[PDB]
Amino acid sequence: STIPSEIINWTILNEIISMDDDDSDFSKGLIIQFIDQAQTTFAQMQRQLDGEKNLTELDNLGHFLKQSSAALGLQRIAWVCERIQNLGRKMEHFFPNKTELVNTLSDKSIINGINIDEDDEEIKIQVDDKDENSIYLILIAKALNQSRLEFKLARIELSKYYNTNL
Repeated sequence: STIPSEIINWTILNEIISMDDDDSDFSKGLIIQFIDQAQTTFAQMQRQLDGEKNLTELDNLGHFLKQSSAALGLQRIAWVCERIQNLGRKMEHFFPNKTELVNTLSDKSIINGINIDEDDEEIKIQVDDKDENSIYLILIAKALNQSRLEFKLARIELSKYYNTNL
């Protein structure tokens, strides 16, 4: 499947533009909660990659954040989390380069002010025929770097539509 080109699904973009004051405050609270959730989630995935390397936990973490991001329309985060899930389940063996995924952005402008590697963490896991999990862990590490960028881009977008720094 292909990563969506828009950061926010148009369903949710319509709601944002149409919401009254009560619904807008409520949705803003949801987003603030999601931001704290995703930062906890990413840091738990990083600690796994650096420590126990439990693929089952990495899968559960991606499953959890796919749902919370998708419910807010943040479909690119959701797509990457789905890759992490399926890599953790050993059902995928591929994760696209950052240049390919950035190139799919429908709005070429949200990149140019940003260091897209700023939130990267070095991938220290080696391919090893004695560790059947090594390849999946390396691809999850790549996907986590993509996630952190998609997360920063989603925050920049949401900040524009809610007129405050989220």
